Amino acid sequence: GEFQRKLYKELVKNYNPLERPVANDSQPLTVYFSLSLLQIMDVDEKNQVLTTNIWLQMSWTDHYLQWNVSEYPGVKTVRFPDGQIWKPDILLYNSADERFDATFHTNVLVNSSGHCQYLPPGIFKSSCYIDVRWFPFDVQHCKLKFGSWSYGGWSLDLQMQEADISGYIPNGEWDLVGIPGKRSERFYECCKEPYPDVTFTVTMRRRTLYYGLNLLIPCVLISALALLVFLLPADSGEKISLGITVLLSLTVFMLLVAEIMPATSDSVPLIAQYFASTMIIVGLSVVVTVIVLQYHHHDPDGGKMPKWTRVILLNWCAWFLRMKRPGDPDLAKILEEVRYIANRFRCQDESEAVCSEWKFAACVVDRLCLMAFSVFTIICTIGILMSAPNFVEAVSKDFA
Amino acid sequence: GEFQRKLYKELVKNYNPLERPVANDSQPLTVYFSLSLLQIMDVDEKNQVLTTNIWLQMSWTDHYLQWNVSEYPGVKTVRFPDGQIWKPDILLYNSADERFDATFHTNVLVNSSGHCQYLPPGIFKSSCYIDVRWFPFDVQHCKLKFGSWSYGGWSLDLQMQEADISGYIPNGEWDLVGIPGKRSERFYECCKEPYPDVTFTVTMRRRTLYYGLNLLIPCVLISALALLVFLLPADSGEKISLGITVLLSLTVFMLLVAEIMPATSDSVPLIAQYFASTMIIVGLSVVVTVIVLQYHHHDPDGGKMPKWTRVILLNWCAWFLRMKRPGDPDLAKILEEVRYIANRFRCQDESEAVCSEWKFAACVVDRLCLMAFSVFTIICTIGILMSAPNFVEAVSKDFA
Amino acid sequence: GEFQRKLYKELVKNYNPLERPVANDSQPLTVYFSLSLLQIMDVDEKNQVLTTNIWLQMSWTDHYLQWNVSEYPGVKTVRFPDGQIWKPDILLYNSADERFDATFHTNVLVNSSGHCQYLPPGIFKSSCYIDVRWFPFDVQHCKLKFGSWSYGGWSLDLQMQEADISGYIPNGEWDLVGIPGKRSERFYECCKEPYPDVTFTVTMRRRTLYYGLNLLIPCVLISALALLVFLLPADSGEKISLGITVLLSLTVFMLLVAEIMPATSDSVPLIAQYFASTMIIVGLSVVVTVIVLQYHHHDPDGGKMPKWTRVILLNWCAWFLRMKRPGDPDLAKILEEVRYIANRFRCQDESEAVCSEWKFAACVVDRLCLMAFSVFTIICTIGILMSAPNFVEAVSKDFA
Amino acid sequence: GEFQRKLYKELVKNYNPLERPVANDSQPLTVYFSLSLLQIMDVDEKNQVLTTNIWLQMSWTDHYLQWNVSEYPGVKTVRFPDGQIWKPDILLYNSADERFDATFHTNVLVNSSGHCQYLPPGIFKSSCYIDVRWFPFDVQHCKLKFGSWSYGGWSLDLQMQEADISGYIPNGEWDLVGIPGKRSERFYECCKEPYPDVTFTVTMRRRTLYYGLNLLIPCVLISALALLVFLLPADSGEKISLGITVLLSLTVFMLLVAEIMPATSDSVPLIAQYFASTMIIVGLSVVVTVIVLQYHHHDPDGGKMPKWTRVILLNWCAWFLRMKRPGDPDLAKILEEVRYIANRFRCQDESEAVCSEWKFAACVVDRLCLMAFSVFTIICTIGILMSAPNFVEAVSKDFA
Amino acid sequence: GEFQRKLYKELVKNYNPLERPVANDSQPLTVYFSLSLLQIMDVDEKNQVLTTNIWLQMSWTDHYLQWNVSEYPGVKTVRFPDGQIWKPDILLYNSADERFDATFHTNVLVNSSGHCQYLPPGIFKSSCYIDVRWFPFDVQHCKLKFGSWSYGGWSLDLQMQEADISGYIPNGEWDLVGIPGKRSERFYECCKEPYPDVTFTVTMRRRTLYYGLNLLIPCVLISALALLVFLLPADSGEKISLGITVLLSLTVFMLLVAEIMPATSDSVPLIAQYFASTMIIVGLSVVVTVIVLQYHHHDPDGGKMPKWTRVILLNWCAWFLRMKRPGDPDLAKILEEVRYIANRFRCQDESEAVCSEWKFAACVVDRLCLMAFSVFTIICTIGILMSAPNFVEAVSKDFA
Ligand SMILES: *[C@@H]1O[C@H](CO)[C@@H](O[C@@H]2O[C@H](CO)[C@@H](O)[C@H](O)[C@H]2NC(C)=O)[C@H](O)[C@H]1NC(C)=O
Ligand SMILES: CN1CCC[C@H]1c1cccnc1
Repeated sequence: GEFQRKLYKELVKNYNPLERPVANDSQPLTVYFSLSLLQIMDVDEKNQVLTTNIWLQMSWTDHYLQWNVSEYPGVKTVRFPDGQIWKPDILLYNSADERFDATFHTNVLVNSSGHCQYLPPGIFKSSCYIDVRWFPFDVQHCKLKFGSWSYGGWSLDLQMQEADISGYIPNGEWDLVGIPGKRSERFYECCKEPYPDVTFTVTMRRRTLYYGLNLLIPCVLISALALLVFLLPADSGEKISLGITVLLSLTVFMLLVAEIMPATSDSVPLIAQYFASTMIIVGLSVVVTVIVLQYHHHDPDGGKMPKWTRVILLNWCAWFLRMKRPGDPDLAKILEEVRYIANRFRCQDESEAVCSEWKFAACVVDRLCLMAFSVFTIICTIGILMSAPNFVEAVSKDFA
Repeated sequence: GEFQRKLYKELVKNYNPLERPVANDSQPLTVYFSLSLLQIMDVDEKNQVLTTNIWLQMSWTDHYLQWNVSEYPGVKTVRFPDGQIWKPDILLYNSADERFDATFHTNVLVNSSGHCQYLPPGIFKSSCYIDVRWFPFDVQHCKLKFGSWSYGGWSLDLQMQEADISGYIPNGEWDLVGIPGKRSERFYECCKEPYPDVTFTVTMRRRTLYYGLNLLIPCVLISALALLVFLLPADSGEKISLGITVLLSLTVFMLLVAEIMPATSDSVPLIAQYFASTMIIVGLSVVVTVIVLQYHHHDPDGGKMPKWTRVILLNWCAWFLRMKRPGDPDLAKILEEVRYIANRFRCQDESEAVCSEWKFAACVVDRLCLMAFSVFTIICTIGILMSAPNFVEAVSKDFA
Repeated sequence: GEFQRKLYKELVKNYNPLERPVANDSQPLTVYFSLSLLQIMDVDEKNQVLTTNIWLQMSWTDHYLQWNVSEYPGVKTVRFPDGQIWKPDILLYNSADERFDATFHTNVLVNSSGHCQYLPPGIFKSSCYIDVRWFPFDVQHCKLKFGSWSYGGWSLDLQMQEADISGYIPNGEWDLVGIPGKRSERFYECCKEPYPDVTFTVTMRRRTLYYGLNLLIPCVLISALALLVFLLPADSGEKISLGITVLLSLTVFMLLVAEIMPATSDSVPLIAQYFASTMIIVGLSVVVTVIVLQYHHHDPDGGKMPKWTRVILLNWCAWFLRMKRPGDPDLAKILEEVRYIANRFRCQDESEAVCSEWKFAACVVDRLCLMAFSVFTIICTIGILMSAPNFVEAVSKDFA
Repeated sequence: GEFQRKLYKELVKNYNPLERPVANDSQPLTVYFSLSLLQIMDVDEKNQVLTTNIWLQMSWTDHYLQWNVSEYPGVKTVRFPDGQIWKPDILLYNSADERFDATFHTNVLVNSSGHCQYLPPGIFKSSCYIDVRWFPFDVQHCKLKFGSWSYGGWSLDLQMQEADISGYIPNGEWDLVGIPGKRSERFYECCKEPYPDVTFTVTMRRRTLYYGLNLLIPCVLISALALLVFLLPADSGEKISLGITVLLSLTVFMLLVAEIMPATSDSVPLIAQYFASTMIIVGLSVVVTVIVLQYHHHDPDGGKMPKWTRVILLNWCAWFLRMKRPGDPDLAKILEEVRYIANRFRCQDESEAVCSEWKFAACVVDRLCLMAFSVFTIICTIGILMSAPNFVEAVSKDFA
Repeated sequence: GEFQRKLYKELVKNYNPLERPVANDSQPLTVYFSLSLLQIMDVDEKNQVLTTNIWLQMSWTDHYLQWNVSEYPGVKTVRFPDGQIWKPDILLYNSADERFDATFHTNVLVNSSGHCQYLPPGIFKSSCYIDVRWFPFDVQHCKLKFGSWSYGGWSLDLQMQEADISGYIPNGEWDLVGIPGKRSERFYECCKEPYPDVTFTVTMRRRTLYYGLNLLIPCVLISALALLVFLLPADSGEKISLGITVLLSLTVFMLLVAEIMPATSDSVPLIAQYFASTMIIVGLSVVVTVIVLQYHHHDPDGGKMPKWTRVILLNWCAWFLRMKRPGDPDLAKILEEVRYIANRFRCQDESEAVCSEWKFAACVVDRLCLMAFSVFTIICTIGILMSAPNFVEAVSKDFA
């Protein structure tokens, strides 16, 4: 329009985009900085970066970009692209993107009284400490630090407005507790100008249904299945294979969780120590199986059962476990000849009776170690799982 | 051409690219927006990102770019590159790309009466919610929200037009259902002026032939082969090995499944329920195998058959499945010896009879659990696969 | 030199890079387009993306860039960079790159009579449909569509020239068959003027030596190894272990090859059919092994075979396979004892004979199943491999 | 303000950004260069690339950018963007990014007496040698070489200032030791003028808690578990299965470690030596198990124990490891028959005695090899682990 | 400085960056081109690309950029940025980067007599044919072609200077043999002007310590381990498991080796044929083990030993292998009943002999096939390893 063209010609006359738009050069410029969270795109534990979709909000006043709306009836708002007017050089301090600035340079909305409005969008990548001590029952506090790179406090003082969460798109994995901000001042030793900056702390809680279904319950079931070696009879000849196969499956499950864990050496993860305890339990079960197999295949005349072992296992353990114990010249030549066979059969019977005791002792040890290992596994799993804080909150929210 | 040179010189006289080209500055400017779907490239379920290839279509009227073809006999249309003509700042809010705007800036073609056309191509990466509750039989809706950034409702009247799919290239994995649009007006915390936008919803259906033939049929076959542990005679020593190797195969199959799905905690996937059911069935089969093996190797003279187990197994169950049960001092001394031998043989005979009874009981239990597990597996698989909606239509389209 | 400087000053004056350089504005401008294929960089079957290194060849005539070499004795040609002279806006329609244009903008060489020559290079990524029906004996055709974006038929008369492959560098995996071109003009829903375009179809054949030696021969050899389970004597309890280990290895093989193929549900690939048939063969071998083991470990005095089973196995099939089937009162008291012992031995001998007859029946079944499975494996492999077209050509051109 | 506007207009009058701001041309321009390390983002061992977040600090004196504060009461400092004033072209020589420069060009702050400050941020990828000889117990030094490109020693006088680490953010995986700098000038084949440069050496130490808990301890546990093969009785058939499964479980660990580490062929890594030692130990254990099994299943009547073997094993070893050592006409015909039966029984008893002697020899060999293998494993593990120069430091810092 | 200010003002007056700075327009401009290699960043056999860090050296003479030093006493050099003076358009013909040009545009140094220097850095990703025929023992020649894109022989005379490697940083995997270069001319049919181009060939040698320690040694060790099945007694029942385990292990070796290699069909790699030979040897060992198990478990009544098998195995191979071959009415009724038992025992003793013969034959076969396979594996491995050229060179330079 005629009035629009005339005003656009008038405004850019003698305008210097390198100048701070203030009436008094000795006074700072009040700039209001805010934020508008849209969605949490990705949280990467290994690289320790956070990716979010954010609309920034910067607002200030311009002394030169003013006009009387009566002389320009139709026009009430003008718009300028990047590079034609002065804008704050607000940057994200802790950035992980290749190019240090990720915002998209849109237009600037200027009212009739000299009020500007800049809302650039972008996909921001920032580096924050992602603790994995209580994984998967985690709560993370990631920070976003914004501030003017070059303008100090005598020139541009930053003010904070509350972050806008309306329009947030919920994430499937993470639950947003909140996002509170804070305006802080820095005092350089040179001078006496406060340096205002705005920091936003995004606090989120992981939803643990997926991990509980895919990593914890299957490992619990595999460890419980590993307990069956103490129920298999020793004559089957399959006791070792079960345990070693369970150990191999545990190694595979270990690599599965290792490929998603950061290499940080700050603390021992809950899942890591839980896997370690389960693996130790399986190994001890394998050792006990080896000992039981040694007891079962004992040589009948390779030694005598120790008195201490007898009084420990055969009677006391049976009492505790309620396991009952199991169980004419030719005439003389013919006589000696059949007596030899009778004595041989008697010796064989005695040897078998001796071996039965060793077999019973092996069975008793098997049952006792089954009981002990089941108790140990239950106690260790319950304690390790319950040690984590907000575990009750996590289970109540996710699984119910 | 001389006419082209003269018209190009005239058209840029006192032309401001920052000015909105309207005759009356109080009236809005009508802009028509539409899409042109060319190809669906990627549907990343893990990252919830959709990649498409579309041509945006924008049309409006420029008041200043008008001329009479009588004075310029040859030229009818003109083309202006980026930076020399006014263009709407329409961009995608759902953008998941590093650079927020992913369009290729091309020329703007203009009428002899001021009608401008703008068809910029580009590959768009948006973020839409992907539902995995019914994978691989899911239907996905993904939204694309287009609208002007710094221009309010009182400046441009964004008018929606029906999307064009006349040049769509069919995808081998996703079947397009449609792409309708809706134009709505929203308020924002920034300002006090409504901001219109145009949203297009892309509806796709996943073809299930590949996922079926590569995921479900092998699982069915392996789970069915796991049932062979009940037909294997206990005299062999490979039942436990069979069970554990099937468990390992299912574990690797589950890992391959888990490495393609998002880590959401909003629902339990159908494939996850199926895999859990199969794992539970195989685990209980292994437990039953352990029980049967312990029954078969039951040492005689170490406990009699309980009456309850006797009546349940050897009397009732064997009836049910129509399986039957299997089936002079020298002479005095010599007589004593042969009597001893005969008595020992008689005791051996009664012991082996008891052993045969125990083995028959083990076989009966094996047959019972074979039948029960077969019924359980069939029912569970059928129910889990038929629970999902549109399963019949998916099967029909992808197979028949 | 002075003459070159003067000519450069003269040519630039009054020139407009926006106008179309034609003497008559009502006549179209003839532009010749051609390709120069240099290398095929990658064929991504997963993303259906083809990467090539080519040089575009564009040539036209400029009316305003003309001079007489007599007035400028030294200079014969001039070079203008991007943005200083008019250039056609020819770009690839079906681009798969984030930047829709991937051409390095070079200088434009100009005649002394107005002929312009443009040779921009670039690394082009194109989205072409890849058919995996006959993988790895398939032949692929990928299209490259070029044409002006904003210039219609009445303004820019595009023409086609045959592609140049004199500088082609052979690829290790893909063998080039040819690259023809076709020029056509279409109508678009935007406008009512035809828009011509030039399409180049790249036809190439996949070399099969690597895929053969790394996918087909190992599978054949391992299937033949799985066929060896029928020669194992039943006493050595390793048949189940052999079969299940082969099945596990082959599931691993199938799941590994599944990663280098698209998830298109358009057809069942040749390799998929091959591995499915091998799966069924090995599973049926395992089932047969279970049946044979069940027959071998039969319970004596548990029900004799049916006469039908006897005549089928030990009579007909044994002859068919040419197998030979194997095979004073004290005096009275001691007489009774010895008679009892002898009768017990006789009963033991009868039971042994029955067990041996069962074992021979099991061996006969084993031999029959070995023969049948060998025949089936050979037939299935040969049929599946020979069903694919171009198999003979691929073999005779790669292996021979 | 009016004063700011006038000063900005005055300062850029007759200014030339291509000119070096020195009052006297024959003298160099002193520039002070320093660093500001924020955090260490990534250390890629396979690609040998270090990624850091740093701020450069360059300060120099400009002769033309001076003004009197009394004439401009408000403004005390001015700021300029890129292109409008002269800046040093200081680059990182050993860059690894696709773009050779990764800094983000910010504004330049100027005194009222002409003192320019430049603090451009960026994320820098630099290629530095990575030593994996003592991995994980290793300390790495990575160089960062900065310096002007086209300015020599007679034009630019680079001066080094100590690096700042007050803003450092500790990294979990790596522990920073220090960052000293060094300034030196070199000669290049291009030119006959020295070119000074500043090199900062970042020295960091790897924290070994994660690797210790995830890599070494499981390997020690599985290696110790492999020693159980010498305690199993030879009657069972699981020794070879145990050994080979342990070998597989170690092979996959070696696979993962080789995946983690680079393919440099300048030294044998400590973890590689450890894995080779474990491989050799397990293989030798399997060979010993095979030998012991061959000794156990010795055919009686098919050979005799050599005198050397007898004296070596059955006496000296049995003392050393303290193992007990286990071990009328009709009348004549009847007499002959019973004599035959008893004679065959005697022969069977002699064969059984020979078998028992062979079994005892096998047990003695098993025990001796268990002792020897335990000693070898412990000695080798301690020797390999203790050779790291900073093993004591790692143990006393991370674990303690 | 005032002098350099006025010199910069004077030099750019009436300067056109579009023309060749030659005093005579008809005389070609001589340009000297060289290269300075610094690092071999990466070699990608799968993608057939080479990544290097390189400085380019271009030198020419500018006619218009001359001045008298006595007129400007303090100025001896001037520096110009991109787009301000004429520069050769030298490009890399066979680049593989997404952007065809991968150099960083630095300043151009001009001396007082018009001599220009240009040293742009960059990381170049070119494509070269990598031959994996003799992997790991490889020697690769990768080409780098540089030339002017749009300048002929009457315009540019591209001379050559030898490459500079004084600043080369040794790589940990590749040994730089050298970098020769050639200056080649191209003659066109149109014109008699040569078309100079400079190509540099990079000759590299792969250091084989890492590959020979991570691929060769474990393969030969596992292959030697696979020979223990013949030393294993057949009563253990684990030969099949050992063989099948080892085979399956070696597949997870061949597949993971093929993971890192290009899919070319130009030749069969040495590592591929070595792996194939090893797998074939293991498979034949498994078949022989099956045959030996068939011979061992031969029932005594299932036929008679073939005469040829007798004379061969029991005599010839036995002597050759030096294996020792092992080795009133009541009276009548009692007489018959004892003679029956005596005859039963006699028949059992007679039937044991043929079983012993079969077992001895199986042992002979085991020993003979162990002897054969031991030489087979050694011959195959040595021949395959020593077939490659410069294997002695690689060994002497890496291991020794
Ligand atoms: C132009 O836009 C700005 C937006 O901030 C207006 O400033 C606000 O105006 C309302 C109405 O009086 C007040 O309630 C707010 O307190 C003002 N905000 C501030 C920071 O002052 C401004 O008034 C508008 N100018 C015109 C002529 O409408
Ligand atoms: C020190 N610089 C960097 C490498 C070469 C040298 C240089 C010399 C002249 C022009 N450009 C660069």
